[PDB]
Amino acid sequence: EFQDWPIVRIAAHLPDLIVYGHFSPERPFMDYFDGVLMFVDISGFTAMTEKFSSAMYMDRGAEQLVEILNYHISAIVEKVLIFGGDILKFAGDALLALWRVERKQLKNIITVVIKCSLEIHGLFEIRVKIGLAAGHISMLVFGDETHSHFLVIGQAVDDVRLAQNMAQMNDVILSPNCWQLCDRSMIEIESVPDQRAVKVNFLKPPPNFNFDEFFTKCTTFMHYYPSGEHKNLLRLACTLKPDPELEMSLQKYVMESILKQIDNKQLQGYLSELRPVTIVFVNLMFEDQDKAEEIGPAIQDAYMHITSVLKIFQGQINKVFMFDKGCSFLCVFGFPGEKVPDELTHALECAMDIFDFCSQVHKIQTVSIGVASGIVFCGIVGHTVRHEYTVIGQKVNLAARMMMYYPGIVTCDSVTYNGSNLPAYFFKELPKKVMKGVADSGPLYQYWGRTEK
Ligand SMILES: COC(=O)c1ccccc1Cc1cn(C)nc1-c1cc(Cl)nc(N)n1
Repeated sequence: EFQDWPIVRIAAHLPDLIVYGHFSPERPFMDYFDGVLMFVDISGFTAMTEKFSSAMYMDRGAEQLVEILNYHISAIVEKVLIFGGDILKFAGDALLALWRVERKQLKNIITVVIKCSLEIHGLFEIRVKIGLAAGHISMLVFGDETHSHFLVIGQAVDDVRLAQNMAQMNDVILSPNCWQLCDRSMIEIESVPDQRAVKVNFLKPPPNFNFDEFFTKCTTFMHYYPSGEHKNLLRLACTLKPDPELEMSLQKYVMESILKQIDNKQLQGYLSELRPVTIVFVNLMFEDQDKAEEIGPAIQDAYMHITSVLKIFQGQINKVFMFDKGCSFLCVFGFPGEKVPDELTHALECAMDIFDFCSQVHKIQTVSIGVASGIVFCGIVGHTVRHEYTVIGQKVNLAARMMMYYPGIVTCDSVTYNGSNLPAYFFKELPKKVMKGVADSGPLYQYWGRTEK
């Protein structure tokens, strides 16, 4: 069976949630379902990226880094996939997976997903941290006529965020609702101080229990688990055949430079690089009460403005995420074929413009934007059959921490400040705060703009 069609290469960049969806053209588009979520945090992906920028790697640092990264990440991905999970998104520091099932099956699937989590830790004995949640999930699709983005939002998402930030290395933490829904007969746990979540210590199945048979019966409930003559494929998406309307929808989710590689119009290694870029990390905050029905339209309206300004200032959205009631856009200036000599001025002017517009979007409570510039790793991270263009580096992390620790304003780092072709009074030096995992930032600045108010 031939399976290397463009439509299949595109599907590698996308989860089944999207590949096998049937969304209306309305934007935003929202659907609702139940599932189990797994969030995997890898530690070290910070440490080593800065190591691979060393002269030791003789200008092959990016190539060496993506190689060892994909070696470790693709092992996690195939464990997720063989246990029937759908990898939703990659960040440089993590991936989020989903088991979507009917509510009656959540209890059994949690057991599957806990075994899956234990075998992932078994790969590394470099380490990982895992948080699990279960419950209601809302999916949000937003975009315009040529670009689409998705998010998951809701109960189980907020819960998986809770569980993930308590975990330490080698932990598997269960959401309070996952603990309440799971088969406590079979899972041995320990309480975590000052918390209602639990840590999983052991999986203790009854004497009769056979996990392989158990798993096989659970695949009964997985619509897209490969079986029969496709039982040794990692994804059913590998079997997709050419279908112009489906490819038309799917390609809207993928950045243009990726599509050019998919079409064999660019060397397949062109996108692995340590490159100077400016990161513009945009956070849109909503109130705790807000429902997904109201968040979706706000994000759509914000997005319609973000995308138009990015095009003017030649930036791109690399990743969208949401947690802690905040939707964040990882924007990048100076991507593989998009470097300009006034890049820094443009990143700030684009930030300020995004700030001013989104701050007048109804239901958005706070806009916060961090700007940082420097060498970041760029590349396609994951497994052959499931992977995504991602940016990694201290500057990515610094921009993200700035928008968190300095809410409601536009901040920038010292590189962006000194290297902008703007006068100093457009800026304000800021009190330097201690920030998680950020070792002396340098001086930071608020981008005040051209006039006092
Ligand atoms: C540090 O905490 C987290 O990153 C985090 C923790 C818990 C939930 C979500 C995120 C954000 C996140 C990371 N990844 C790799 N993917 C996402 C993501 C993907 C999708 Cl489809 N929808 C939403 N809402 N988030």
